[PDB]
Amino acid sequence: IDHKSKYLREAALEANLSHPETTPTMLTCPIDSGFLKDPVITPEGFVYNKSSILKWLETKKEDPQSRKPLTAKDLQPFPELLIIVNRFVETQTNYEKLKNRLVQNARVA
Repeated sequence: IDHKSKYLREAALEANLSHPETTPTMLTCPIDSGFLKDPVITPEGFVYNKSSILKWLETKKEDPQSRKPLTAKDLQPFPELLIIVNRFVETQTNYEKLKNRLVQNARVA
């Protein structure tokens, strides 16, 4: 199963269905709830930040979500996802600037 392609198309759809201010789950880190900075993908198709999943593997050598056997070698770099992440974050910031300007202008108009 091409987990990279499946994750990309699913995360992209969720991003487009999500309001610019909303934070898409598939663009976040499962165990720390923050935006993905350096995403890696597992053979199961799960995606974490590199530093976060590695810190987890120090204590327990299993996936945090499925509790199935997992090692650092199973972690494949997923830089392509950063394209989707970066575009949403930049769009979110630009929309928050627009929204604030429109609201403020309407207060005094």
